[PDB]
Amino acid sequence: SGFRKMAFPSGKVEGCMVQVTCGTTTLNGLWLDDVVYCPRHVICTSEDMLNPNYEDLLIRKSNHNFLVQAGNVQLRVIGHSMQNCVLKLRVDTANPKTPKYKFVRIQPGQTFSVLACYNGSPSGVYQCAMRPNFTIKGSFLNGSCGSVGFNIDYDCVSFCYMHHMELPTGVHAGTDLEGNFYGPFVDRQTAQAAGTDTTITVNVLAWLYAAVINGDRWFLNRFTTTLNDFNLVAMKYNYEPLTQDHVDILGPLSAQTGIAVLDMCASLKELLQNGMNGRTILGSALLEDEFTPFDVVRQCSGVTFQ
Amino acid sequence: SGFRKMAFPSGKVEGCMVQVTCGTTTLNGLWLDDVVYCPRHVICTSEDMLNPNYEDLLIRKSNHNFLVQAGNVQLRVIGHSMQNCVLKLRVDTANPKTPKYKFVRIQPGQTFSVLACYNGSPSGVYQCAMRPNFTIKGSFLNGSCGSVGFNIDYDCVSFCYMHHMELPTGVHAGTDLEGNFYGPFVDRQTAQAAGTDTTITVNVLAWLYAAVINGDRWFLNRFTTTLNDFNLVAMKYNYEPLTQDHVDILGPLSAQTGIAVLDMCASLKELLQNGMNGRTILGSALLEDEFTPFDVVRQCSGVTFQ
Ligand SMILES: *C(=N)[C@H](C[C@@H]1CCNC1=O)NC(=O)[C@@H]1[C@@H]2[C@H](CN1C(=O)[C@@H](NC(=O)C(F)(F)F)C(C)(C)C)C2(C)C
Ligand SMILES: *C(=N)[C@H](C[C@@H]1CCNC1=O)NC(=O)[C@@H]1[C@@H]2[C@H](CN1C(=O)[C@@H](NC(=O)C(F)(F)F)C(C)(C)C)C2(C)C
Repeated sequence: SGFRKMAFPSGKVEGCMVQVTCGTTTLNGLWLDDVVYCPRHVICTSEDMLNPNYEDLLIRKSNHNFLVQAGNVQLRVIGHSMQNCVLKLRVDTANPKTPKYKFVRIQPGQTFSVLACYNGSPSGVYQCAMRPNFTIKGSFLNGSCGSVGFNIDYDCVSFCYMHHMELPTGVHAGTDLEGNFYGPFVDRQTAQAAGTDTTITVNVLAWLYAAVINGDRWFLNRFTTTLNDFNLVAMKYNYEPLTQDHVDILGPLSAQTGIAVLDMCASLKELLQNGMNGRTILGSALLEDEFTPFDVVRQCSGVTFQ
Repeated sequence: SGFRKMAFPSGKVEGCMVQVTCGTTTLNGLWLDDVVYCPRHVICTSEDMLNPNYEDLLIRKSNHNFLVQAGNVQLRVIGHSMQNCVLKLRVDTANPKTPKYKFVRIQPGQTFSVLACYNGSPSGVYQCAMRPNFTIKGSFLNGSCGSVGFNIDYDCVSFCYMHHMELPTGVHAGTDLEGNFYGPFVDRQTAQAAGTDTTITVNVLAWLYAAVINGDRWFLNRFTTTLNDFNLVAMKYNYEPLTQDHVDILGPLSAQTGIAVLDMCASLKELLQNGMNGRTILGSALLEDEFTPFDVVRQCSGVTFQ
């Protein structure tokens, strides 16, 4: 029993982290096969960040201007190209620790593990969720760019995030591994702010199922509700609408615990209207929305990875 | 910026996890050099758990009765011995991925990362703390025994925990890597319950410093207090006494933020007496006590590991 914010094992991703240095700027890079992926603002000075012309700055750079270090070994760069907001540095050595991997673009509300790195070395791992406003609540400092977010399916590492910058209130924004930003953000040091965030409703319900699986059941009421009636209440308290797709994904947890999704919705409706009255669910005094239905099943049934 | 429950990178520990099978019981084992460490109740049937005579059960077993699998490769066992509540299985092959490591016994209040494993394969990683009642609030299922807790100092992995069993209310107990249980618990399926837990005061103060570093400063009051006056208030609300040693460890965070430890104690005294009045600190509606002063410095300054 027990329920904790569990991150994926980071070993496969650790064997891919390298250090990329251009001029005096240093950040992290991802070494898969014979290509290194890193944020494109490695070619920027501190003054270049206010208004960078990345196409102009990359012109003036050659292969030998990129210092790539994998541990105590320098990787010779033999080619470079820019795909949206990431650089692709072709090196003469393929990474022998390259795992089976994919490049995926996740949806808002989906979770992944972040391996925070500095100078190409891992500092820690934590679980995050793509917020509906296309930010993440992470923990990044200077030089953390290049750290990646990933999911693991059996032996395959699905890379879905690369850190680029921090937004006001201490939230973070980045791109997929193709350089495309999550949200309407740009890699430029200018005034940018995230949109108003909302609560991931399908993740709250899955976290309530995890509580019932663990015997924390005080919040279960005796009622049911209609998907429409629940969504009207959810709209008031800044909760995302619960679609029929979300109901289908919650099927396994509903069948395991014997509680219909609409019955758990009626229980959530009361919590939104009355609060928790000084009680906790799974030790938390607030409703949690960074566990997907798959995170609950994977943790409560002990799914392992090759 | 940002502050999250960060776990250590698990890569070094993943290369040490093996699967140990004896009869029909299967659990996890730690493979360091040419020795496999696993909980001793692997030699137990389900009926042997109510009253096991481990010395008697191990007599009846030989080296070939232990099936050790590292991936798809079986490790030949050439010797075995029991040290308190763990088995030491000597194998004919040294683990080539053995990291620089130590066996340490941590104190209550100190933190570490747990790599939850099943059948020798990692399922996830999370950060925990040794509670003052010598339990941990983890997430373990059937077959999770053998999963280890560890700290990483540069390139050295300090193993400090091995999971053995779950206690009422869903808390967990285990041993150090020498087989010695944390707390007055025994590896027997009989009525056992943890003592009443308390809040790790030095970890709460360090987590308040992390909030001030991150700009969350509404709780800072204008007062100071004496170590004695604070400890009387802390004793009322089931908080551990703050020793002078704890004050010295909080030195770096106090010098970084310019807030004396006794001033932060006066701020904590008001929070304990008035509550938080519907406000959050670092997004949490409750005071957090599973971040050591070192976890705060390591996260807020980005300490990496080799
Ligand atoms: C990469 N190493 C850093 C990681 C940052 C540093 C502090 N916390 C993080 O996550 N990324 C940057 O420094 C990026 C980058 C220039 C500036 N930047 C920012 O994150 C800035 N934010 C913004 O400008 C805003 F608000 F628009 F998002 C900063 C003010 C330093 C937080 C470039 C090239 C955009
Ligand atoms: C190792 N694979 C399991 C992990 C357990 C299983 C459920 N959650 C966990 O952490 N360890 C055990 O099954 C141990 C073990 C026998 C029984 N046991 C227990 O954890 C039991 N707890 C107790 O008996 C109590 F309350 F005294 F701690 C159980 C009732 C199954 C939770 C042995 C040899 C002690």
